[PDB]
Amino acid sequence: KERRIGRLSVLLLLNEAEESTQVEELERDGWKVCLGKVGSMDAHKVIAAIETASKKSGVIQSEGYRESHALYHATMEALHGVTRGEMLLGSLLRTVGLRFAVLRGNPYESEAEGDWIAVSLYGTIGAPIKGLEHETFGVGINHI
Amino acid sequence: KERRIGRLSVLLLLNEAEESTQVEELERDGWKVCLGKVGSMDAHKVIAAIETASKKSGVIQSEGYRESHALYHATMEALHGVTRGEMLLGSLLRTVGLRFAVLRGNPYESEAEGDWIAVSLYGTIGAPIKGLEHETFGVGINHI
Amino acid sequence: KERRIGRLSVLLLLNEAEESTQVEELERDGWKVCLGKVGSMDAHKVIAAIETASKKSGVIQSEGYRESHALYHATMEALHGVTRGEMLLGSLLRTVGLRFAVLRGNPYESEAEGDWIAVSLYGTIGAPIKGLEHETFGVGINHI
Amino acid sequence: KERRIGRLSVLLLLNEAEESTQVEELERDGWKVCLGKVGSMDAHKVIAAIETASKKSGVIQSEGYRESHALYHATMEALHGVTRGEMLLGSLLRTVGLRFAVLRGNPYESEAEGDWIAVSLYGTIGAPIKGLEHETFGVGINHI
Amino acid sequence: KERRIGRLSVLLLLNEAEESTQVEELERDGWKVCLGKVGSMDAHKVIAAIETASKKSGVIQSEGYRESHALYHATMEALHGVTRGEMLLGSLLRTVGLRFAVLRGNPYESEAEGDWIAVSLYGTIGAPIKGLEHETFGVGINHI
Amino acid sequence: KERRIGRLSVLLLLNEAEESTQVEELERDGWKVCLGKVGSMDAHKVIAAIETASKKSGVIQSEGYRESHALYHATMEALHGVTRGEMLLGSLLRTVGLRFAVLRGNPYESEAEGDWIAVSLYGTIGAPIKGLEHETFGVGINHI
Repeated sequence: KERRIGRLSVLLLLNEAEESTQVEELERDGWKVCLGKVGSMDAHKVIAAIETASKKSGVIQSEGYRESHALYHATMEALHGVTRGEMLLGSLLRTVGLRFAVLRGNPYESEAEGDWIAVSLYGTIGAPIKGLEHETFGVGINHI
Repeated sequence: KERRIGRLSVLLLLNEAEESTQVEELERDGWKVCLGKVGSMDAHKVIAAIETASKKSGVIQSEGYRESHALYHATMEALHGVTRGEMLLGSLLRTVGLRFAVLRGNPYESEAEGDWIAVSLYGTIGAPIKGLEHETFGVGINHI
Repeated sequence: KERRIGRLSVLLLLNEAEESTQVEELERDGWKVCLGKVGSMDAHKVIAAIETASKKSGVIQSEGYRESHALYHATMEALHGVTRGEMLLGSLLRTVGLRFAVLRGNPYESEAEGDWIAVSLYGTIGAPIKGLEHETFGVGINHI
Repeated sequence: KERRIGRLSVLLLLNEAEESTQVEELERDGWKVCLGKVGSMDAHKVIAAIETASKKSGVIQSEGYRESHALYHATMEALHGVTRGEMLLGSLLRTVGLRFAVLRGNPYESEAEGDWIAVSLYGTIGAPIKGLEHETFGVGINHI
Repeated sequence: KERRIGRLSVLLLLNEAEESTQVEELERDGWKVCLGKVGSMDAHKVIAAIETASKKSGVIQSEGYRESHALYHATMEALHGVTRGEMLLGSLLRTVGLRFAVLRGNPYESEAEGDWIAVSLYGTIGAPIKGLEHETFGVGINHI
Repeated sequence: KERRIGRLSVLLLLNEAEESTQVEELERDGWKVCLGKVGSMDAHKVIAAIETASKKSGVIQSEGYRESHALYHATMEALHGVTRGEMLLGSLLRTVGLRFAVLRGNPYESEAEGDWIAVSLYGTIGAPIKGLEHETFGVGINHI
């Protein structure tokens, strides 16, 4: 079995070449995809943005603690990577872009309910002068 | 075309297909490259392997602790990413297969203060449960 | 010695059969008991509710950093369990009941000052539709 | 009478007295039960013991990874609870005695989507100091 | 090599005898010093106070993610010590003094860029009645 | 002149020069002292060494667990400080040299409820990278 939901989510996040085509390629292969961008690294904002863009994309249904809890946790896991192990400081981070991806589906060929979600995050921390000063990555993977 | 060493690091790491050509273009574009793999997630083990495999090539200069230390911190941040926390509850001699990519060059955004160095980690940790592996991911960027 | 202050606090928390009788049974056996309920899983709210209900019950005296610090820490420890390792998310948790217990006294027969406190928490995370969707537990034990 | 699998799990775990009758009533009420004990806090060790002791009885079906994996995650969450963090500073071959309770059935609240599975852990970790043991507690609930 | 930037920062923090003379002694020895005091243990406040007093003292230049990130992290590291492993609670801590020190320079004789920063923090947690009830310490050391 | 046992602890610990005179003045001022050193960062190892070296002198009375336990908790808090978290990723038999200072007396601020006990830790952990050591620091204060 080689359906790396994590690897996938990160590749979708970086391959901005033709993400339009990638999302469908993956969509038809039993995946629920969602790409988005947030201009903050504050935990609450990121979650709200991801959640919204997740429900509005059918990646997660509008109500249900179960799925929200999974997205939330995978998201939190990935935020620890993008904020460089300092959650609290991500909030303080000004002038920062965050691109996110979220994949949901079976991590393997077993038709059985093996339903996982992956939240990949790509951060660009820049300043008014130059533009990019430091990049950050994060990945969270949880079963639903 | 962007000169994002981090993004490049992960793309190089995450695309096993024709790493040869991917590496050729990177070397051809003023980047020093270095790929590898390690069966240990142990700090000591990972850092030795990386430091060694990087010096052998033209990544860092085997001479002063300056470039060496810069590699260490980038690798630590990267490892700190692979050793999320749940994998931390996994202290029982497991089958861990890490693959790494090291990229050293200059994010020539505007100025060329100096060189930068990125370390990307990706592998799969076996689960104590049969037929189950976890994906781990980590990135560490530092200024030489 | 078998005075499990933790085991006790959890049993008091679940045995809603006749908690009225349990509290006295334990009260007379050198214990300072306190039961309460909070309609949130946000750290600050829980602490404020527990603290208040703790002082007003004589389980902790109104002023004194020492005792507050112990209750606070045991509480924090138990919150990590009830929020399923995700403090921050407990705050975001809507429609959620939290029942708490707090015991204070000697964990053993040594009349010497062996004074500990235990905060047991039982969480019920429900939604407007059904009612219960997931339960959570947490326990914190600190010496004063 | 409530059908809270979690609450039941902990009550079964925390009441050693006449577990026989407690188990009888649970089995008689459409629940699959399973008790045990383990002298290791090591993930690998705990999960093996639990998975094995649960399959032997009618908890999960020894056949597919579906029920097996569901047991794993519930046990991990539970263990993640026993390995709070202070016990994490305790990596020196200590005397740890964990007792576990596994309950698999259906929280028949309204609908019967499917079965649920809860794992309760309770034990006592010896302290590096003479005459002192710490109580550990953890619960993990999952949907089959 | 014996330039203990950490040891130094703590000694400067406690030696209130003649800190006026110490700061210069160290200033002339390739160090960027900064002493300050905050009447809170809330993460955000401490960081804002330290940052401000850090830039206004030339210990860190006004703009630049790199240096801010280092101070921020060392600060965060030291706060975990002063709040006794409970970040969140430090915020709740009322009637509390925090003295801080910050050193920046080369941790060794290698003229090469070995540039680190250390944030030492000394906390005094008192009440309206007596005055001091408990003291706390924290130290963070990061390379820039 | 202040009677801050913590501050004194760290000063005693951090000043190796003429510890003899520093100790003389402390003993002469109603304080019980105790210095030492340990090559292990292992809880079990550190606590044994400290507990033993403290009983030999007039720090705690080798008789009851009361003073013994009080020493344990203070040492744990202190160790919890030395085992920050990054040193936690360092589980590979490293060269760790901890030095400790134990001070037991009475912070006679106003009242003399009873005695207090402080434990200070300072050492240097070797890095997996050549020519690099990390400083560790921790303090734990407890009421006898």
